[PDB]
Amino acid sequence: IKAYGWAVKDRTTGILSPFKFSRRATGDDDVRIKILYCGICHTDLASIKNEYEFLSYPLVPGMEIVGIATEVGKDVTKVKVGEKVALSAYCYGGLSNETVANQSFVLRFPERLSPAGGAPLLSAGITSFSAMRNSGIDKPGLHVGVVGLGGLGHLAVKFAKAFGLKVTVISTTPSKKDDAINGLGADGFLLSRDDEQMKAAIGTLDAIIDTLAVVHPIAPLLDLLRSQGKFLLLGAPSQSLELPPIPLLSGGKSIIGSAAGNVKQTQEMLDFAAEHDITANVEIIPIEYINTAMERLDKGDVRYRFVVDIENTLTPPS
Amino acid sequence: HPIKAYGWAVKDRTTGILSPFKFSRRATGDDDVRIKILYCGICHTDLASIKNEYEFLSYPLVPGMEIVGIATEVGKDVTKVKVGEKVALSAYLCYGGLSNETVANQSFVLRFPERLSPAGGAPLLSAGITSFSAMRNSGIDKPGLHVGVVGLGGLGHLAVKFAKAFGLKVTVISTTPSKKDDAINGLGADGFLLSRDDEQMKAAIGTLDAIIDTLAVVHPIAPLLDLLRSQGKFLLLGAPSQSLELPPIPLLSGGKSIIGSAAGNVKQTQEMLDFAAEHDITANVEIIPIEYINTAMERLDKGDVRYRFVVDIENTLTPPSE
Repeated sequence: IKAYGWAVKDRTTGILSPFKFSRRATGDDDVRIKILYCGICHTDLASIKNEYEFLSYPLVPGMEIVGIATEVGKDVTKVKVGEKVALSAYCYGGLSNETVANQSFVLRFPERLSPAGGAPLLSAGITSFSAMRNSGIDKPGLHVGVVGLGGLGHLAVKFAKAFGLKVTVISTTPSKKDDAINGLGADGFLLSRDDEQMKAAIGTLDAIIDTLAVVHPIAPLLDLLRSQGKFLLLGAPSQSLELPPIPLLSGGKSIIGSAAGNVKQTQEMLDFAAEHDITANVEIIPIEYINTAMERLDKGDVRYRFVVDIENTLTPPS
Repeated sequence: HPIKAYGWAVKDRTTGILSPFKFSRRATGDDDVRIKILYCGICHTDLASIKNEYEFLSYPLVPGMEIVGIATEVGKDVTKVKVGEKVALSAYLCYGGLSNETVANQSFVLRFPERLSPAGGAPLLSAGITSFSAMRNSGIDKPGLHVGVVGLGGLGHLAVKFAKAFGLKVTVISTTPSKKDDAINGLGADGFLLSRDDEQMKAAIGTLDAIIDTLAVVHPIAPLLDLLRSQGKFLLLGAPSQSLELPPIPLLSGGKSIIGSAAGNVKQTQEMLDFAAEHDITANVEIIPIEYINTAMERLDKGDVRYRFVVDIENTLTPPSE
């Protein structure tokens, strides 16, 4: 029933510190999950940045949880104790020694994937996978643009390439050209701040995958879309964006929200990622580094994912 | 003192059939590391030994050289490795990896990177290091160079991944048209050349800075040499059983060279492993149970795997009846 982790005790500071708490006992349909790794996504950074008003005073962040089933209720049939499992994010998150969830919320973590590199698949991976699949951008030949080479974006590139798409990375960090092209497999690299290159790419893209969490302008991006092209909104900005009616109507173009859910689809994504050997490029960090990573994350100073090592790094205060 | 062990061995070199086998290993010396084997990759050298192509091999033969495991005992003088650490074995240095455990001098034992899958990471220890070291030793690691990879198998598909992470432009030369999508979209190759397309072959003459030949069967190298620019390098990485036909004219007139692999240097192997960790490079593997090993061998002889068999020894190896 007892548990421990790292928590933000003061919403104004956002600083994480050790916290002990207690968890519900394993019910008849629940699954015991020993947490080995938890990925750090933007939602965690935002919650630490005091951007979610509905937050509870002690905040344990982390949504990309890969773990080991170590106990199951009597009615749990799919999951077995000892199995490497991961939790789709549908009270206390993943920066803890263990968690408990209804068996329906647990997915089997594929044999062939690293649990550390595979953990950001459970939020970033399914988001990219679901958006591309639901919107029918999975077809070999399509030219797609990925806006923002962050955590979500760099995974979007890998899924897009494994779908057989041509991928252009649209970013504001010129130093990332080699990572995008050689490290992630992108076919092209477009500098957002180069209107000359930008104007050359007008009407070239079948679809755009927007992973940014800042407001930014979408009108210059929409102009990169061919007629009837699709603009996939995957990032969740705190503010809202300014839809320019003129560029959208003229062009038959559409903006589609990311229904990145459907835990059954999440399992399909995991099996897809297993077949194509897709994981995130990860930086495994100790929990005592979490606050430094938070400031590195806010400044984009990471190579596309922080993953906290619950395995060897959470030490038990009590 | 000596520790009993079990695995699968070829008891009759003439048939090449593997079956359960009991044996014994030396006790842990002061510099040794006992390793519980989790995964063993299957390489071509394993297939060749099973096909009885090495006359100097002693039998019963337990094959397998791409070993990832957990250290379970260390000698008193061993400080680098600690019990419980995920480790990997150098292929350089009687009974191989298709067994429940092995023991090795600490100098041959490598730290297995946190970020790599132990199953997908196991072929790095023979196929990975071969590609990595050959590219590094011969100076084909420079962003911009155009390299061709001959043969999209276990070695070849890893060569492409390392080449792309080095920043090279990579053309895959194959005789399997169905492999075009994996090569270009799945592995990141910039082009796919059909060896048997005289139009494509003649169009690529003199375009390649280097060639990485991974094939293990006998084949002609003259048309491949012709794809090389002047002073180009032909890296021979596969080990055919028969000998190859060196055409003197294409080589001499081109100033071209054929370079052997020498994929060793455990220090280089750790460099490769850390490199593979930073760039998230693993093999595309098919995890199989040990009792499937004979069927996997015959699939392997025909190249019917995408792209590496890895035996789940941890969960699948049981002792002979006992």
